[PDB]
Amino acid sequence: HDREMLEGYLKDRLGKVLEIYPASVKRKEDAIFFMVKNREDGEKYLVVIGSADVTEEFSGDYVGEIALEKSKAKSKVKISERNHNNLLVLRQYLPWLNPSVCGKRSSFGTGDRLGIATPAHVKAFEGKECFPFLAQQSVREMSRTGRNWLSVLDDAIWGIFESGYEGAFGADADHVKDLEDIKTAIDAGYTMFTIDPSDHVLDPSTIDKAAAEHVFFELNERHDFLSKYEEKVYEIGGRKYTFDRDSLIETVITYGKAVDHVEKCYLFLKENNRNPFELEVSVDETSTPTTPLAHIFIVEELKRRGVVFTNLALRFVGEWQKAIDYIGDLKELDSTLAEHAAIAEVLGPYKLSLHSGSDKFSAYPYFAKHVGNLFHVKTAGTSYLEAIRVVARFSPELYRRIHEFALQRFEKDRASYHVTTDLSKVPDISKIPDSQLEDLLNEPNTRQVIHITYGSVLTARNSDGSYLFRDELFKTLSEHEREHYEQVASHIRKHLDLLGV
Repeated sequence: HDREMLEGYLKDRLGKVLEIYPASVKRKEDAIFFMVKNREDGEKYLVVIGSADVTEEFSGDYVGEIALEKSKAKSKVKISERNHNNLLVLRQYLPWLNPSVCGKRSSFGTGDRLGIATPAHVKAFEGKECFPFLAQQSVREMSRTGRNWLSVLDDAIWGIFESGYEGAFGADADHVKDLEDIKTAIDAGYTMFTIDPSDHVLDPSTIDKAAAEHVFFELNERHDFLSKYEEKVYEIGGRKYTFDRDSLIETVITYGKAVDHVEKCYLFLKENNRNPFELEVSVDETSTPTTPLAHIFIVEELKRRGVVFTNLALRFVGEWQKAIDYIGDLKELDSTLAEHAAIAEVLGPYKLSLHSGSDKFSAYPYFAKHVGNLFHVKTAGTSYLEAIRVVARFSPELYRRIHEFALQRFEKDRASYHVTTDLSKVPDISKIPDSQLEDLLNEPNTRQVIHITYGSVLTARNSDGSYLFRDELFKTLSEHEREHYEQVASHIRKHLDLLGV
C-alpha cells in the first residue's frame, strides 16, 4: 500500500523499473494483487504477494520474500505474465472480474477493436447511471483483427483489473449468426448474445409472386399466422395498428424465417448454457426501416414462442453511417421513435438497442426523450478513431503513413459497409503542417476512411512478413497511454451525457 517500498523492492530484485497502478491494488484472502508496467518497454505484469498456497496457482517467477506486518511470517512475491491461465486463477480470487447479466436497465457498449482501451472506457463510466458492456465485438470484427471471444474478453478483463473497477459489466457476443459461434461464445463465458438473423430476412420485392406464395404457405401451415393476426388490431400510443391480410403476408414473408432462426438460437442457448445470459434480437440490417407492424409482429411472435429477450435492435429511419452524425429528417425520427417507444412500453417492457449509434449526436435528444429509461447503444469504431487522433497528435509521421495507406485500401474494405463517403472532400495532407494533422479526425469523410480500413491497418504485413503498422501503432499508444485514455474516456463520456445518464 506504500508504493515506494514495493517499487523499490521489485527494482532491487528484478533490475527493471516496474511502476504500480495504485487503483489496481487489491487485498483479498490474505493475498495482495496488483498490476505493474515496465517503464522501458511498456509491458504489464501481474504481481502476487501471499502464501505459497496462493502463489503456486499463478505461473511466473518468484522475486523473493517480503515481510508484511499483517502477521510476522514472510509472504512470497511472484511476478506473472498476463495469460489465460493466470487470469482464470485471478478471476477466482477477485470475483468481480467476471461478466454478469445486465437485465432491464439502461446500458452502453464500449467495444474495443484494439484490446487496450478498456481502462479508458471504465473512466468514462465513472458516476454514471449506466451498465457497461466492456467486452463487445462482432464475429466480423474478430475475423478482421485475427481475434476471438476469449482474446477479446481477456483484453477487456485485464483492462478492468488495471482500472480497479469492482462494479458490474457485461460481455456481448455481437452479431452472431451461427450456432458454432454461439457455442464458442458460451464456452468463453459471454453474458449477452446478439442474434443476427439477416441471412433469413427476405425482401419480398426481390422474388416473384409464386416464390412469395410458397414462402408464406409453408410458414403459415406450420404456425397459422392468419388465424392469430389477420384483422387483429393494436391500440398503441393513441394509434391503431391493423394486420390487414396484405400487411400480414408481407410481414410474414419478410421476418418469418428470421423468427425461426432467433428461436432455434435461443433454444440452443437454453440447452448448452448453464450460466446466466441475456439475449438481443437484431433486425437493423434491412433495406427499409422497421415498420410498426413488423415491430409488433416480431415481439408478439417471440412471446408466443417463449423466447425471452432484453434488447431489440430496430432499423430506424434515416442513414446511420459509421463515423458520421445522423442523416435524415429529425421530425420523422421523432415520430417513428414515439411509435416504437409506445410499442415497447405496452408490448414489454424491453430495451430498444441502437447499432452504429456512435457520433450520431443530432439524434440523441430524440432517443433520450422517447426511450431514456430503457435503452442500449453500441459503439466500437469511434474508440479506434480516437486512438488514431492521439497518433496524429503525438506521432505525425505515423499518422501520415497510415492516412495514405488508408486511402489506398478504402475501395477494398468499403464493400462490406454502406457509406456515401465523398473522397474529394478529404483534405490534402501535403498542405497541412504536423501541428494540425489531428484536425483531419474532425472531417467526416476522412473519419469514414480511417474507420473502415482498421483491419488492413491492424493486420497488414511487409514483404519481410513483419507488420506494416501494428507494431508502431501499439508502441505509440503505449508511450502515450495517459493521453490515449483521457481522449477516449472524454469522447465516451460525451455520448453518455447526451443520453441523459
